[PDB]
Amino acid sequence: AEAGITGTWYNQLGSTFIVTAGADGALTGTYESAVGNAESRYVLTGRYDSAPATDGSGTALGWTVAWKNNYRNAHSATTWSGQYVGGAEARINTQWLLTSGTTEANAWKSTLVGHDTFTKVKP
Amino acid sequence: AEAGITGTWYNQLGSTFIVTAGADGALTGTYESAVGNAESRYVLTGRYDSAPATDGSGTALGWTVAWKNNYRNAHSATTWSGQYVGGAEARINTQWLLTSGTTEANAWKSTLVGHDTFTKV
Amino acid sequence: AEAGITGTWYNQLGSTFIVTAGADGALTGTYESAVGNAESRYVLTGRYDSAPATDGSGTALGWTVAWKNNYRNAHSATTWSGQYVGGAEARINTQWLLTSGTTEANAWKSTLVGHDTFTKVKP
Amino acid sequence: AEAGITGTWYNQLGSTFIVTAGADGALTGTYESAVGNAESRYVLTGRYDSAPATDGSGTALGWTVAWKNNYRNAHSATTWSGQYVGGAEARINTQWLLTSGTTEANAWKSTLVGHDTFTKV
Ligand SMILES: O=C(O)CCCC[C@@H]1SC[C@@H]2NC(=O)N[C@@H]21
Ligand SMILES: O=C(O)CCCC[C@@H]1SC[C@@H]2NC(=O)N[C@@H]21
Ligand SMILES: O=C(O)CCCC[C@@H]1SC[C@@H]2NC(=O)N[C@@H]21
Ligand SMILES: O=C(O)CCCC[C@@H]1SC[C@@H]2NC(=O)N[C@@H]21
Repeated sequence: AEAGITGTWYNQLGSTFIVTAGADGALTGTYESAVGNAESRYVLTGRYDSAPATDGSGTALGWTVAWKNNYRNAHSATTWSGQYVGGAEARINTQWLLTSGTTEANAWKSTLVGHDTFTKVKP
Repeated sequence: AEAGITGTWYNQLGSTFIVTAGADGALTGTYESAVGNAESRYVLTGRYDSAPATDGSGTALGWTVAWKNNYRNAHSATTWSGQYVGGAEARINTQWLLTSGTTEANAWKSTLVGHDTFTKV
Repeated sequence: AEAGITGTWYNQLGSTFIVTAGADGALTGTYESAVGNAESRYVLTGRYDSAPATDGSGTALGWTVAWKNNYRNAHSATTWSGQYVGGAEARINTQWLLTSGTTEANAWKSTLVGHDTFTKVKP
Repeated sequence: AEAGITGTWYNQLGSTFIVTAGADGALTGTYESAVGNAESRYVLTGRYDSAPATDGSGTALGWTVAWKNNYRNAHSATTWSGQYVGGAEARINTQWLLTSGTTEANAWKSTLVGHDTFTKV
């Protein structure tokens, strides 16, 4: 649900995710990573599927971060795809793809794959 | 580097991707899939890394589509991560993750992975 | 190391992995899954990279299971790619790809991706 | 279904895959990669699901290569998961995972994902 998703979240690496979910299925915010060629905050945009099902199914969603801001430019972008599971201990479980810009010759090694679990800090 | 990302692209399944790239890294537009539990257009939002880097590399980017619109709601979302290579034949080469909302019991099989190549042809 | 890998392992879903690592970099055994279109044991074969590094790096390895035996035929195969981290609480952390045989038309939805963590039962 | 899997296949990077399929689901052979920290041949072992199923589907299979031989040891392993489609032009369409051994600190970036298509041409 938008209200359930809106908030501050942290994952197992110690990275920060601040997001706002709008009535139209939109997600906007900033992300701070604890690892990598990154520093300060980066803007993020995504979408969430606003009418889930009733039942004890998760809400599917996804968002993107291009790793460029006023301080660093890493020439990469990461996308996270997953589901939001609410309750008293709400979580967002995801799998992600991190693509770096390469020459055609090294494109075979341009994408890393992983998984992150986020915990909401409420309050 | 960045540049002719704006436009109408098509992939090997016959899907249509219409996007506008803003000067500060944002991507907005609509997507229509030729397959799956989907019909008509859906809203997409993403980001690209303008630099990009001299050693003729691609420009990294990504975007998301939540499969809900006024015709269907498939309770899923797809994210595409890849890079744009411009030139005579411009291409956007991606890998995607399609997650459906499931119950805990079925969470082990909630995500499909695949790859799509887009051209303006 | 071969001795460190050889044994019985279980993952978060409650599935069983029995393996033997040979001196030549080989892995052979049986796998029993707690979920899916599966029943009884299935044969597995894989390889492990025998001379890791000294250091506190993991040993990379991978194995495959075709889901066909005398009782069921699911027309699928799963491959697990990951690393073995030994110590007192040894673990094998992986990401997997499960491909089902399809017609050309539905090949776009033939592969599922996930991650499993295995814990060794010693003794 | 299964059948002409045995043989010498090549993918879009120019790598060579030589395999033998046994009648009870086993796959054995050698692999030579045209890219990366690798040279000469490496041992591979895998499995395929013989049934396969009537609705002209592919045969599911997978195999593993640990990148260590008498010339190099790259401390990594790759697994390919996909399906074989025979016929006039037979193809093995796969997605792979390449994991390198890292320390805990770098475990978040230990795995690359990609896709390869093999032909006997
Ligand atoms: O190094 C880069 O290219 C930019 C930083 C990438 C950080 C990644 S995104 C996935 C994983 N989850 C995190 O919170 N950080 C790393
Ligand atoms: O069935 C669904 O869940 C919604 C439609 C999904 C269509 C997918 S997204 C990845 C692949 N590329 C496309 O153009 N369409 C399919
Ligand atoms: O349903 C099938 O096609 C065969 C069973 C698949 C079981 C999978 S493999 C990955 C995940 N890990 C497990 O232990 N079980 C599921
Ligand atoms: O550099 C390494 O770690 C060892 C060589 C890896 C070569 C990879 S495996 C997937 C892709 N397909 C190939 O034919 N070669 C590359």
